[PDB]
Amino acid sequence: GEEEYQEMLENLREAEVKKNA
Amino acid sequence: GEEEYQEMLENLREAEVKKNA
Ligand SMILES: [Ca+2]
Ligand SMILES: [Ca+2]
Ligand SMILES: [Ca+2]
Ligand SMILES: [Ca+2]
Repeated sequence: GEEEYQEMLENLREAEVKKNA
Repeated sequence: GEEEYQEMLENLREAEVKKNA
């Protein structure tokens, strides 16, 4: 549902932070 | 690349809109 979608977005956000580090 | 990451996010968003509908 919607919170599983938000959790996916947070995993992606974390990955991007690491990419950009 | 950044914009390719944003376009991916946009596809993910369009698919969640449909699911939530
Ligand atoms: Ca949560
Ligand atoms: Ca969380
Ligand atoms: Ca986190
Ligand atoms: Ca674009």
